[PDB]
Amino acid sequence: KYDIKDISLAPQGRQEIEWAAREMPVLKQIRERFAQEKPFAGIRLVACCHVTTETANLAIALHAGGADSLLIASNPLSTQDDVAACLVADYGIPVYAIKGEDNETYHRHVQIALDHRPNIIIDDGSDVVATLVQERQHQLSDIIGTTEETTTGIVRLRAMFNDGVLTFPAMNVNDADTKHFYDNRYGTGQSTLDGIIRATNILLAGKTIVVAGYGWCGKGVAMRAKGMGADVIVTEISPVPAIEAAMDGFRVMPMAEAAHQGDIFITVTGNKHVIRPEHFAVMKDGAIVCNSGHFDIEIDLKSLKEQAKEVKEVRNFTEQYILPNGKSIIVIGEGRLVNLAAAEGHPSAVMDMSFANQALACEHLVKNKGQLEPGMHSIPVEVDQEIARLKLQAMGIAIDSLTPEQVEYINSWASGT
Amino acid sequence: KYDIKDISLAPQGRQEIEWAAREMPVLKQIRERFAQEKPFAGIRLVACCHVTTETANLAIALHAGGADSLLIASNPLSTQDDVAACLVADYGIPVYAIKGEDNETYHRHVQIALDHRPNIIIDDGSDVVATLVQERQHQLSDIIGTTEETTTGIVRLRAMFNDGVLTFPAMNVNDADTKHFYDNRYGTGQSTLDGIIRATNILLAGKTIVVAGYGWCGKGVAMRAKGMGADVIVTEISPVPAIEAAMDGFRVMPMAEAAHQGDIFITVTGNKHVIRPEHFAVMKDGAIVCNSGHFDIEIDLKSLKEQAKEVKEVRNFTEQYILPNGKSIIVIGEGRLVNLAAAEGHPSAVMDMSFANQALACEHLVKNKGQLEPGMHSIPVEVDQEIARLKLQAMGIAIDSLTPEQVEYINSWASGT
Amino acid sequence: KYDIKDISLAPQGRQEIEWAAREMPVLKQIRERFAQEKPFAGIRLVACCHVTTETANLAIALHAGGADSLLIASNPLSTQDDVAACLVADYGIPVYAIKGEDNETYHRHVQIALDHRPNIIIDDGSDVVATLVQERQHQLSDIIGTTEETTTGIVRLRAMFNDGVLTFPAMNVNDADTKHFYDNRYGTGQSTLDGIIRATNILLAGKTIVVAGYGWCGKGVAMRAKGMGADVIVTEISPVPAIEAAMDGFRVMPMAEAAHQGDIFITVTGNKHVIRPEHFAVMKDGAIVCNSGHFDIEIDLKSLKEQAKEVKEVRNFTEQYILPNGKSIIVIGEGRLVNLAAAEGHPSAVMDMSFANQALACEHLVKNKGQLEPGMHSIPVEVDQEIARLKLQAMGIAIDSLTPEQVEYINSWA
Amino acid sequence: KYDIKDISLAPQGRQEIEWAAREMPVLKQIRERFAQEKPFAGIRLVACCHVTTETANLAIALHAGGADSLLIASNPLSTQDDVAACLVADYGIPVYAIKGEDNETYHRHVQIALDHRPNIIIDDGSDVVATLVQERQHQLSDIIGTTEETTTGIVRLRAMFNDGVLTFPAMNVNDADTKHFYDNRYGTGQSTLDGIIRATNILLAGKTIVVAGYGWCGKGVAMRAKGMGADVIVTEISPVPAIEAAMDGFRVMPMAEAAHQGDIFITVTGNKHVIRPEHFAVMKDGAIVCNSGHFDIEIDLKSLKEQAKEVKEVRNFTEQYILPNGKSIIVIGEGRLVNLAAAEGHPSAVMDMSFANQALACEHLVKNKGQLEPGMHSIPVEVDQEIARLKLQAMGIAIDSLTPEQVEYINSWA
Ligand SMILES: NC(=O)c1ccc[n+]([C@@H]2O[C@H](COP(=O)([O-])OP(=O)(O)OC[C@H]3O[C@@H](n4cnc5c(N)ncnc54)[C@H](O)[C@@H]3O)[C@@H](O)[C@H]2O)c1
Ligand SMILES: NC(=O)c1ccc[n+]([C@@H]2O[C@H](COP(=O)([O-])OP(=O)(O)OC[C@H]3O[C@@H](n4cnc5c(N)ncnc54)[C@H](O)[C@@H]3O)[C@@H](O)[C@H]2O)c1
Ligand SMILES: NC(=O)c1ccc[n+]([C@@H]2O[C@H](COP(=O)([O-])OP(=O)(O)OC[C@H]3O[C@@H](n4cnc5c(N)ncnc54)[C@H](O)[C@@H]3O)[C@@H](O)[C@H]2O)c1
Ligand SMILES: NC(=O)c1ccc[n+]([C@@H]2O[C@H](COP(=O)([O-])OP(=O)(O)OC[C@H]3O[C@@H](n4cnc5c(N)ncnc54)[C@H](O)[C@@H]3O)[C@@H](O)[C@H]2O)c1
Ligand SMILES: Nc1ncnc2c1ncn2[C@@H]1O[C@H](CO)[C@@H](O)[C@H]1O
Ligand SMILES: Nc1ncnc2c1ncn2[C@@H]1O[C@H](CO)[C@@H](O)[C@H]1O
Ligand SMILES: Nc1ncnc2c1ncn2[C@@H]1O[C@H](CO)[C@@H](O)[C@H]1O
Ligand SMILES: Nc1ncnc2c1ncn2[C@@H]1O[C@H](CO)[C@@H](O)[C@H]1O
Ligand SMILES: [Cl-]
Ligand SMILES: [Cl-]
Ligand SMILES: [Cl-]
Ligand SMILES: [Cl-]
Ligand SMILES: [Rb+]
Ligand SMILES: [Rb+]
Ligand SMILES: [Rb+]
Ligand SMILES: [Rb+]
Ligand SMILES: [Rb+]
Ligand SMILES: [Rb+]
Ligand SMILES: [Rb+]
Ligand SMILES: [Rb+]
Repeated sequence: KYDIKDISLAPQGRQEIEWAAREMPVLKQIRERFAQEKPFAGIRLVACCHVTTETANLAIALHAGGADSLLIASNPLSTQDDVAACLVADYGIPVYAIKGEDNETYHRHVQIALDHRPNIIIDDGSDVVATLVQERQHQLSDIIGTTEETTTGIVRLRAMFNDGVLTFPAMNVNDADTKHFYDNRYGTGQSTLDGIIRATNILLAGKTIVVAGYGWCGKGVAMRAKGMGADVIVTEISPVPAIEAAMDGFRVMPMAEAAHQGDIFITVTGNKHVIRPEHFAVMKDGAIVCNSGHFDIEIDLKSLKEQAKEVKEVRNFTEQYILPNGKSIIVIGEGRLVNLAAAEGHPSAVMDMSFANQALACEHLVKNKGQLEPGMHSIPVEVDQEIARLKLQAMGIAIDSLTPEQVEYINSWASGT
Repeated sequence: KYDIKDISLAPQGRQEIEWAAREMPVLKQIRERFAQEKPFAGIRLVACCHVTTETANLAIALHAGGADSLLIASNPLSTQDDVAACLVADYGIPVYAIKGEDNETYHRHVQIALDHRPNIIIDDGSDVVATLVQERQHQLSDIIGTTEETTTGIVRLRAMFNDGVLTFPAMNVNDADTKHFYDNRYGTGQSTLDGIIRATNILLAGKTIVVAGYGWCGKGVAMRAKGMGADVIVTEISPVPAIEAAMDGFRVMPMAEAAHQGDIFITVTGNKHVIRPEHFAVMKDGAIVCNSGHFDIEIDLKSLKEQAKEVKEVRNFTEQYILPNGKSIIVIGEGRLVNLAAAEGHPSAVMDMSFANQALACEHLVKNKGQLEPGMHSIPVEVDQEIARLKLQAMGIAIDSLTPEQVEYINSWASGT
Repeated sequence: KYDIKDISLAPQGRQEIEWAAREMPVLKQIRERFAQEKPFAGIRLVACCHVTTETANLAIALHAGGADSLLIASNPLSTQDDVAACLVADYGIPVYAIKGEDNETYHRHVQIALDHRPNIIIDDGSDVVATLVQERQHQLSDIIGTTEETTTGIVRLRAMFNDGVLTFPAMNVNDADTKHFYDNRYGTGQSTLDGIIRATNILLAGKTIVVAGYGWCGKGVAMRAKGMGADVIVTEISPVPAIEAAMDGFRVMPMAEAAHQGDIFITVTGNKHVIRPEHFAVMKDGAIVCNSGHFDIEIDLKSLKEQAKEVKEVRNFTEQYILPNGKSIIVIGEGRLVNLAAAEGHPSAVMDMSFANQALACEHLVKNKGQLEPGMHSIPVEVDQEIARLKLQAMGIAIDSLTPEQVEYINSWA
Repeated sequence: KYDIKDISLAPQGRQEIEWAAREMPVLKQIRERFAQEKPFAGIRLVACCHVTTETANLAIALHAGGADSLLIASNPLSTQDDVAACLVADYGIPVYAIKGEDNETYHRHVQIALDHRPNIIIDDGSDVVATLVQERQHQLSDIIGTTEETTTGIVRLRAMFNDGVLTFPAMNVNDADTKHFYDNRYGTGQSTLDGIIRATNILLAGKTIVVAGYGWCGKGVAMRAKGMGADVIVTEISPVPAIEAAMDGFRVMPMAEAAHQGDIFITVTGNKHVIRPEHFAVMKDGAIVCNSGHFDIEIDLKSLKEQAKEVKEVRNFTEQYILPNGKSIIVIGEGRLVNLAAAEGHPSAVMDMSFANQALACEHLVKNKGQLEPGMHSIPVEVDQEIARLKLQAMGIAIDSLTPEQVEYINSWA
């Protein structure tokens, strides 16, 4: 069984997946080894991911390794229906994912996924792992381990750990060097603006753009907003990233001060209610708000809907809320990750490395079953470094190597004058 | 006793030190607390640092804390003679440092410094700590601990540790967030180009600039070279920084390929012989080479002097080597850190944080004497974070703070859908 | 009446036109003056433009001015069918424009437009004016004047003038300060990369991108490619813009040297066959070629078709040509204007100033009928400056004004 | 004979002049043609320029051309004393220029220069030409023509023309493509920040920097300030450059709003009193003000002096004004050209093209004696283009050339 929009989209989905593969050579090399070695023979796997052409290439690599996989959507609005159709029709992979599905459907998919009795859970935001631990304690004996794709899910796993309920190994994929140094920064930077421009066709040049958060994602978004000619305001809660943002040329201020000035607001904090009613109240007429953090809770949309006297779709992915004072607030993507909701997410070039990490993390869990302590686990350095070497080579870039004389110099300490 | 160029420069040096203090408010606040609390009462201290207006403000803060300090130069060419005169004449601090001193003099200063029988050694490159361990094993009982300012010295300390001879605590100042995130990146970026432009008055726009190394320093130099209109080539030995440099818009290649194309070469690798005779051989006529890593050994200057049939000073800090084929290679600063040799080093704004870390690391060593294991020690997070908070405040920048509702959200794991 | 795809798209086109109008405040003010003063009463007008939400707002303003207008597509791939439906159904403006129309349909539409016997012709690339001068010498008595939107069209008019056949006033809209300083530069800079990304979802960071031409468009394309993390090569034929590109941090080289290195090629020259058979042969496997200058002839696609053993459609707006050695060349938008073929063209903020220039140029032609010398006329300085003043004000930006003593000091020399 | 600081500096000045010549290949080629053709034989010439290693290379080229030249300083703070020594001692060129000379010495030098009875005057800011027109109406019969190096001077000449006293040809060197596209933009962009950093060693990253003016100089200053990590505010009086600055990512606002926010203020307007008493009163404690336009009058330093209770010299080229409330305002270079007062002026790469224009303009004036209309003359296009071609070639950059079919296609319109 499966639950998708339209099985007839599989031929289009097959073509989209092959296009995306053009820039996933590291994952393709992993798939080919998996086809030989079958690391997941006999393993049941659940993946809660954005159902995109990039996720399909990861699902196909796990299929080649022998995994009995079931895929559900990580977000109601990021699903690519033609991809879902292709995975069902061409690979026989159960997919429960419909673009635009409601909340009841999403939760029912999570339940169907746990009924698959997975041994490995690939999660993106930790919804499925949190549901497992809260509602399916009786299933924990099935678990070899889990993996977590994104920053928000890592925070949830720490909270699970500190609550004493992370009773199995969980691979921190997000914090691998070849994941958040490129995916979170360069990918979010391009695809966030992609989603905004597809939604609105607004000229970014000459606009004031407010980026909440200056971590890996915020650095990318601010960098690319600036590259497209915007005046960039950064907000923060920590002084180290705040100083960095100033020395990168951006204006740093509290959100209450930014709210008067922004034309476009982008949240990338991983936090709740970063943009609040006290902020909507002072925004310019026609201000655009959107979110590129994992959950929409970064913008208090519930309060906006309550205050507004009217909402209407004015363009694809674009809603205009009209406030009782007659001013309007424009929301893109209903507050969901704008790159995936209004565009196609990150280019496959960065997802190659992110999903290479996912594939090898799953292999790590199986090859080390019964030898990993419960709790969080970093990607092994050798694996992280090998992904980077292979990606650099596939990009056609050559670099230098240390000579034996340089190796000797590093190990020396008496010399230097 | 002391060993300086000219005591009569103290009035000029006093004015230079006060100017530099305009942007060192975090260190000034530390000095004022030190004046009250006298943490270094009865402590003998040796500092091997670049004798600059920034180092003077740190020396004055240690003096206010009661330290019996002696200062020697970290590099023969970075000394500011008027600063040396002021510290001797106005504070009575022994300074052994002459701009342009030869190697015999430098080594004799190191010996005089160890004869001071220090309890704390502040080192910049680890020369004095390596000399202590190799030649003064009988003095180790004096040592409360040491600190290390820069990346090259950290590498030496690891080699000492792995050789089993790091038998005392050593504070890793360089790797504090408020040190290498700003000093190594934003400071080196501006002051490296400062030194090059003061030496030559070359238009950087339209030149090809080759940056060897894409760590904290290389990121800054490349960023600012690009900001000044240069075509930037990056060389590397590791794939993670190499990919970053490409996604930042720079051309990544092996040095053998870069050597044909560069107009200006800047080494910031911390490594030996990054630019070798096989590279000089193919450089454009008039190519400029310089170094911003701690030691000049990054450029094989010994071989260049041997091949050249002639050398002459053509401008301040600027030497033209003429090769037997009649082509010329231009060397700035005799291969020594070009920012300090041809200009004035980093602006005091970043050295405020670097030397705030130095001052509190020394206080940490004394307040925890007899409770630190031998080996390397990171700056405590609370200290690192407090420097950043105080610097952000002194820069006049305000940011947000987490509400209790957001704190609750972070500690929650069942919520998120 | 009209020739369009589906009139049932009119309500969607209306919503799209209204969305675009949000950032066309200057043209809005012009439309409202036009509806009162009716400067185009009794005037027939043909517009040959990209049939976009921005052109619609222009057509709506001319219609408010009394103009009996007829619109045809400047390019078969840039037409927005919902916009064509809205203009016909909501405004009664005849539109001859179907997205994807073939060449015969295009040329038929141009003949239908000339049968309107226009007094004013707004052109984009000069196709209709050249046809008029060539085939309809008897209709020149109708012509009060024409306008030309784009750089390629200005060059063709210059050739028309030098040939001695430019026997009427033509307003050079493209060279207005408030046109090519912004439209050609910032407009093309964003919308060109927009089209590439919508076609391919390729990561620009880390790629070598080759920009042919460093005029207004190339400056904009190179600036935004750099801002998205790309390594930028520029090619040129003139030394002055070539030195600018180097001092802007870009590599400058002949296209034959760049052909071995680029991952993405963008032509913005206005000239013919800038990317040539001998470049395709040495390109990297999977290199992308696209064009942002007015006509697709910037790329020698005919040669690529005969060099390739196979061509497949692999993504929207994207063709993969496979050469006998198995290497691929990717073409976006069949070589037509990549911003308008694979995306939506310039954001309406810049089209506000370009189309304010069109509207006031048409007013200029009518208010000066029988008084203008034949040939090309630049936009009047006061018109151009007042557009900039209205736009800056609409952007919410305030600037300074000289004091009486500062004005005095300018006019002193002692 | 001459009036200089110390002739014993000649050998050091020679080494400095030779170093600068390395990146003046175009002027080198001109000098070598001049030494053969001797276009200035029997011609007397006055040059009022910044006495730098770059101006020396110009003077050396004119001397090779047979010119009987006399050089005086354009600005008391920009003079390089070793260069003045080398020109006198090694070339026998009379130089009247001492770094730090007072106002009376400057005006005396200008009178000495006019007593040379020059046939050609090379000016920078138009001080000597205006004095000639004002006080030496009897000497106009000597004048074959003059040249003007900088934007401020072109404005003064326009006022001279409109007043009716520009009774001779003046070559507009500043507006040559190969002059203000590079000198004014990339030259001032680097050398202005160079002067600030040499004066203060302040970190630019993290600072708000206010650039008054977004012409060629302001574009360059803003571009490089941004590249060094600064938050850039731009002020303007014209909407067209104001919209450019916004679309370049900069904040645009009136100077009175910027005065509360800037850490560093840079004036590049050519106008009088752009930073005013009411701005000083609201500036942040320790704000830095400096000027990069030709004259120091861009900043109302007289008002600052009367608002301050105290002034101290705290660094080279740096004054600290302390206001009654204890807040400080920092002035660099006494408000004179910060790049030339606190550093060395433009790198010689761009002065190569500016001074190639000077040299060929002087040749133009002499080769066209008695044939030129009175008034201002632009640099001839072929001169300007050939300078760009020689410079690009000297930079080692190769570009493309149109093929015969591409030339054909330009000239077709059908
Ligand atoms: N849309 C995408 O494709 C995509 C990709 C990767 C990650 N993400 C998501 O983006 C979010 C950010 O991830 P990251 O890797 O940048 O995290 P990060 O830990 O590197 O950075 C988050 C930053 O936000 C700051 N911050 C926290 N609360 C804030 C507040 N109230 N106001 C302002 N700043 C605040 C923190 O100080 C920190 O610097 C997460 O939800 C992550 O899951 C999205
Ligand atoms: N001049 C200054 O004021 C200043 C300031 C801080 C540090 N430094 C010095 O600069 C140097 C670099 O410090 P950092 O903090 O950037 O170190 P880092 O560890 O952050 O980076 C060094 C980088 O160089 C690369 N590398 C090593 N050998 C290489 C080689 N042969 N070719 C190319 N790349 C190579 C490494 O892969 C790494 O990415 C050190 O000597 C440090 O002491 C100088
Ligand atoms: N797609 C769009 O939305 C859009 C917008 C505006 C203009 N355009 C088109 O873009 C083209 C260029 O317009 P522009 O305003 O930048 O023109 P321009 O005259 O300002 O600049 C064109 C540049 O191309 C250079 N060039 C010419 N032939 C060349 C060749 N063979 N190789 C390399 N460089 C060459 C020229 O020297 C010049 O610098 C025109 O066809 C114009 O109609 C398109
Ligand atoms: N220091 C140097 O080496 C150097 C080099 C070249 C030119 N200059 C000088 O720089 C100045 C400017 O030259 P340019 O070529 O950029 O001139 P420009 O004519 O191209 O630009 C000047 C700009 O300043 C603006 N402006 C005028 N008054 C203003 C005011 N009160 N407030 C704000 N903006 C105002 C104008 O609108 C214009 O955009 C001149 O004095 C020129 O002589 C100095
Ligand atoms: N194209 C994509 N396909 C799948 N996952 C994606 C894509 N773009 C972004 N993501 C992932 O979504 C996560 C946020 O939910 C990020 O960690 C990122 O890796
Ligand atoms: N102005 C300066 N004064 C003192 N030390 C400096 C200065 N500029 C750079 N340094 C230091 O020199 C070290 C390299 O030897 C760097 O770690 C850096 O912190
Ligand atoms: N959205 C758009 N609507 C109409 N014309 C456009 C649009 N984007 C670009 N153009 C115009 O198309 C011309 C190229 O033929 C450019 O001169 C430009 O003004
Ligand atoms: N190094 C220099 N030598 C001579 N003139 C210079 C130099 N730097 C800038 N200038 C000139 O000074 C003028 C300003 O008066 C500018 O037009 C510029 O051409
Ligand atoms: Cl592998
Ligand atoms: Cl403290
Ligand atoms: Cl109007
Ligand atoms: Cl010549
Ligand atoms: Rb896709
Ligand atoms: Rb409501
Ligand atoms: Rb060593
Ligand atoms: Rb100093
Ligand atoms: Rb030798
Ligand atoms: Rb949570
Ligand atoms: Rb549109
Ligand atoms: Rb010089």
